[PDB]
Amino acid sequence: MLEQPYLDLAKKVLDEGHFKPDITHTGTYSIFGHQMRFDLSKGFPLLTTKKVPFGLIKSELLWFLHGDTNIRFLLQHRNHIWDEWAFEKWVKSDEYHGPDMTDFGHRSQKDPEFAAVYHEEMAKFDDRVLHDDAFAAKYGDLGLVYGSQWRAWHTSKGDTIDQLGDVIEQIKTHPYSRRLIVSAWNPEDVPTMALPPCHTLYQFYVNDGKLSLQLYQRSADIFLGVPFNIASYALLTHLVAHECGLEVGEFIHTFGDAHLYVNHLDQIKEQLSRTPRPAPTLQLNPDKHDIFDFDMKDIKLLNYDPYPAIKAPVAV
Amino acid sequence: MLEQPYLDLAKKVLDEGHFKPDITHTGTYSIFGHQMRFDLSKGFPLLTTKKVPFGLIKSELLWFLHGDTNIRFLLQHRNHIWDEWAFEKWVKSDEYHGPDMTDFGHRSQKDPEFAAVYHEEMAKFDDRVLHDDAFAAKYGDLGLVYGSQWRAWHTSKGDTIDQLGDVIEQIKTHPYSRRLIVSAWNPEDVPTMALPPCHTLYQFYVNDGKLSLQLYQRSADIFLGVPFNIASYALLTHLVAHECGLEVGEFIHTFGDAHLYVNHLDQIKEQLSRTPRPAPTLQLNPDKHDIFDFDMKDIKLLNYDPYPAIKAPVAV
Ligand SMILES: O=c1ccn([C@H]2C[C@H](O)[C@@H](COP(=O)(O)O)O2)c(=O)[nH]1
Ligand SMILES: O=c1ccn([C@H]2C[C@H](O)[C@@H](COP(=O)(O)O)O2)c(=O)[nH]1
Ligand SMILES: [K+]
Repeated sequence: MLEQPYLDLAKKVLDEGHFKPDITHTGTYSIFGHQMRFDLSKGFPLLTTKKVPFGLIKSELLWFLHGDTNIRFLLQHRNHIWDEWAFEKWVKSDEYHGPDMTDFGHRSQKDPEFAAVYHEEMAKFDDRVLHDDAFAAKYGDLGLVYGSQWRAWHTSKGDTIDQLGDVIEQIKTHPYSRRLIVSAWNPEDVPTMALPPCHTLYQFYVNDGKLSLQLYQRSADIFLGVPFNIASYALLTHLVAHECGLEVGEFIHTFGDAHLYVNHLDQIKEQLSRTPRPAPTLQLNPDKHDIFDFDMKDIKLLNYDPYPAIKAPVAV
Repeated sequence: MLEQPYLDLAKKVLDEGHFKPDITHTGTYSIFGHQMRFDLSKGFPLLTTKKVPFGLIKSELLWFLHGDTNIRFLLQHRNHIWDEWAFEKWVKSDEYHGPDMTDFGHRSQKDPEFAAVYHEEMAKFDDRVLHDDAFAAKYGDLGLVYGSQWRAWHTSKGDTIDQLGDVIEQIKTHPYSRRLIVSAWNPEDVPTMALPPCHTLYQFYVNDGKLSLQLYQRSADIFLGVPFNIASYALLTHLVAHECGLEVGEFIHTFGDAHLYVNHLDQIKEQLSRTPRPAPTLQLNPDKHDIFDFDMKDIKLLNYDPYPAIKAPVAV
């Protein structure tokens, strides 16, 4: 089946993944160097052995394509994947004058009392960003995240470079280029960042009128992250191919350090006992071609019939 | 055998490599996305089915580690791998007042007369760089090449960053880091470069006291380039592991666009009929540990018994 490479990766990590401790104090089982490809003409690689929220994937990817770096857009689409990173800024800023939120991550996980007060200052924060423009501009802006790295790379001369927009033109005028690359890794910023980009760099390739894309992911969470990671890039490949009038090819996903956090074992095993169902189909808007102007309704998934969602804890 | 992954790659390109035209007007057979690993505790992956000049590999790698960007160092070790790039600068500069060298590449290949006058201005040039300091500093300095990207990345604040030196310290103080990355790809420079780095980015990884390294190569010449490419990185892995007092693990080589130029077919087939011999052994200087101060005699290859060298044309 289409998603088999994912299940195979999981099994492999359980079979030969050596224990490797990580900063979160949790502990993982990892491997270094792995590659899996997906033939996109066979369907969309959105996992059927577990329910994955495509809406969250669409809204975040579009957020990226717009070159946006402000959470507000996401909150407007009920997407809370990036909230924590912004909330941190708020909590640490001197303008914050409320309950102490020191390491609200594991604390809210190990404390029932805190896991409500924390969930209050957060909802409070999300309200200010959505309504208070001055607040949104100050605390709702992440700064260095995919949207600005892809479309607004800052140069030494003080300008900005639209990597993605440029690369798309190169594909149109020089499809056989072996330099169709986009990097999110900047040696200058990396040491001062809280989370240096996981999806380090990707390359496009064209042959026989078909667009393929390879992604180099330096670190990956087999259970929680990868299911999303695959759909984001399999989707970007379609969008870029839509814009360039090409056919879709393969999505090659390359891993540096792929891992399973020890607290997800039973969950991954449970999923592995499920039998993949036929994959869904993607449907992009034919009358609209500028993918940078795309919006939710311009992308639709058909025939996604997944197994029930599987719950698992986070790693902290 | 140790080098089998290389032979397997070659066969695969001959079997399923679709024709894909390239800028050099030559024409290639390519594939997108491939990965091969080499267990470095089994020997040094220097091809035995064809003679490869290790000396050229040592001298170029050391040139890189020193953060050097001037050809002089190479010429002093009889290494002419980078000459053309510098020679171009000379020929195009107004200070050049001699025979016309327009596209001296294919011209020297399609003309017997020219393939001597060109080989004269070149030897002349190599003499000036080696003896004329002012000339060396002006024309012998490549500027943006691996040595400066690895150890002197220019920031917007006008400073310089030693990526490699920093990463080596991170390994020593945080071996389990999933951020042990070095990038040679800078979105600001790429569009103005004659040859954007082929070896785009690499990552280190540690487990059980063993250092592994994965390389992402965006473009590769299966016949002429890869045999070198493999030894350079299998060697850097040893040097970095020497410096950090770790054991050696695997060298994972990841390809974006791997290709065979149509004029190397008979040569690759011929090599494929040869049977790999036992791989050589590397030997680094035990009393010397600062790899940045390493020199030729500090690295030695033992038991390399290759088949005769195979001749093939260049692509232009
Ligand atoms: O899109 C994402 C974002 C994060 N992670 C995971 C990778 C690691 O589990 C953790 C980041 O830890 P570091 O690799 O930065 O050290 O988050 C993913 O798999 N995919
Ligand atoms: O170390 C190197 C340097 C160059 N090449 C090859 C790759 C391509 O054949 C050509 C560069 O063409 P572009 O990919 O830049 O377009 O040189 C290698 O394989 N290895
Ligand atoms: K980069």
